[PDB]
Amino acid sequence: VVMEEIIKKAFIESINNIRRGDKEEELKKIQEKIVNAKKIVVATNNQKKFKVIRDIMLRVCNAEIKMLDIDTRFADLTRMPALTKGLIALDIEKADLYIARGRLGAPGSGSMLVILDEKGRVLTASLSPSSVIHKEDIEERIKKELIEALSRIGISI
Amino acid sequence: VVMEEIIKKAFIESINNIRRGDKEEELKKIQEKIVNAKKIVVATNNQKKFKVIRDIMLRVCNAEIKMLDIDTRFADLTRMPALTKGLIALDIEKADLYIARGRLGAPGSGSMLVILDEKGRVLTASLSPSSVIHKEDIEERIKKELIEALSRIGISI
Amino acid sequence: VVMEEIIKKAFIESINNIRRGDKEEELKKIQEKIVNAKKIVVATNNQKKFKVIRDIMLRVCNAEIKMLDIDTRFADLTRMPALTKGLIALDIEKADLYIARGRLGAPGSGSMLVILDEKGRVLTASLSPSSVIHKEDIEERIKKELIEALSRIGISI
Amino acid sequence: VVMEEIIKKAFIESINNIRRGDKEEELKKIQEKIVNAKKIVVATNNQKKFKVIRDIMLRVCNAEIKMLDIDTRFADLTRMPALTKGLIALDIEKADLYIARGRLGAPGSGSMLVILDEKGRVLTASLSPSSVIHKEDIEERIKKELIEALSRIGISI
Repeated sequence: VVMEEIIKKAFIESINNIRRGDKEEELKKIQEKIVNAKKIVVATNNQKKFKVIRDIMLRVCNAEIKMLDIDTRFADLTRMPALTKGLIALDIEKADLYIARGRLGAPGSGSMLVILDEKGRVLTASLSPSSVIHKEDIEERIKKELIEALSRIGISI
Repeated sequence: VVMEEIIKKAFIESINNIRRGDKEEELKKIQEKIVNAKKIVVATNNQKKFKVIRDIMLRVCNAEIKMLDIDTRFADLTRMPALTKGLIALDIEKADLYIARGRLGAPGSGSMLVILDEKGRVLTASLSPSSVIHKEDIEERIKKELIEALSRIGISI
Repeated sequence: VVMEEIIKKAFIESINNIRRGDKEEELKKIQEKIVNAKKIVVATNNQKKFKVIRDIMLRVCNAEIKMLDIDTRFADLTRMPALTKGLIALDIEKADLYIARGRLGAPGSGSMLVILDEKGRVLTASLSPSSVIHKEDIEERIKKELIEALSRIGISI
Repeated sequence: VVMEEIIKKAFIESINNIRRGDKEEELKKIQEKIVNAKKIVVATNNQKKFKVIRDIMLRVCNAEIKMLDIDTRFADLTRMPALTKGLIALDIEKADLYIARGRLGAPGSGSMLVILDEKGRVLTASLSPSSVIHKEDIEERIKKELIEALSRIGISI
């Protein structure tokens, strides 16, 4: 059924104080939105990071997958750069799925990879430690982030 | 040495396109804010969950630690409930540090634990799968959330 | 062209410092979005307030106009309640246009009427003082808010 | 009497449905914060725009009034540029009051002047039509915006 209807029931449950965790139908919908996506925009300009994300997502959906034409480094001026990058992509690209990776919050907070639907809803996300504290090959780090973000909502790669 | 001056310089690196990841100085400030915290507000009404968070943070700070007087279940109507709870606590309680736990994003997106400073900046966070995807005792999960949120920015428990 | 391309151009102008205020085409896009809207959701339960908003918007578009099924008073816990109400409506109802009215910001900040498109972009808005500073019949107040929000982007009813 | 405590009472009124518009005490607090402000930061680099805002605030308060070291035009990549500018200033400058002016929402949506307190709360704001809709010397526009923003919360120039 439609996402708006699934969310409506959840909002009502919360209003009437019977909300007890996520529902099965909610997780299937998130899975369905990701899986049945036809267009994905990855909010990055770095071609390496894009390859990894693209190669991964090509295994779970049959979608046209695109990189961002403009420099999103300016999202690092906002409080949560990763969401900002995703919303930037939402504003300049028509798509079913937006995947953005950048800093979590304040300088020093490390990185977030986030996945948004066509309305900018946060479907899933994953975090990584600061590179100051724990340096790692960025190809393996993104690979692990994407894997967690997908597996935590029931999609296994 | 004040946070504002460090973030400024980080913002300048992004503006002039020389920003290449987080800095050591940035990490120390975040560590300082959390470690030297004297007043902490936990944006929850669940006394169990508060107990776990309080006990953990007392191992890293000598701080007066308080729970929220009001029901934050209404935050679950927003796009990112966990963050909303923190900003609610920020709005009605004076404190050095704010810790909030709730839904990540949309229904089904699992849970987020966040730590905010006195200006609502995002210092660090952690994520967990929905109990639908992975069941777990909520006391051990929350303990795991806080420890990761602390450890990913270099704070040992 | 599509909204996504118009915004892309504007963003490019700001990044590369050729942006000098809004463009004429950008203005037409917002107007077109309001006029050709086929489904409108008013984020309220107040049927009185709904009447005024519905009747006015029927003067500018031939659209299905709907009221919110749920209580949006809990948005008043957020930093900007009116926007929150729009985003709540956006989450649980499929529509071309979302119109929300509520508190601007902090308690005392007065009221905001905001209009959002299907992706939650802010197309236009208008404000009113707290009834503390200037009392007014709420039906004329809202009618006044809506007309200005429409007139400020060049739409006369 | 402290702002967090008045907001708590307001939040409680909204939660248990006793909230009936803004209260007198709330507006006095916003007035105090603005009038008794000791440090004000204007989120701009434009000395003309800074002059007007500074000139105006000097008639209502005796405050140190400062301009931003960095260019906040990149806030135009976010969904609500004026607010983003305010939060950029909040992140990199210690102050009692933050005044930001920029675009309201999407391209074409016109301009917003907003005033934030030291925790990033929206105290008051004003809007202007796009310069496409009504041309005006920007010095008179900003002056009219600020004056509208102050009088609507009860502060006269």
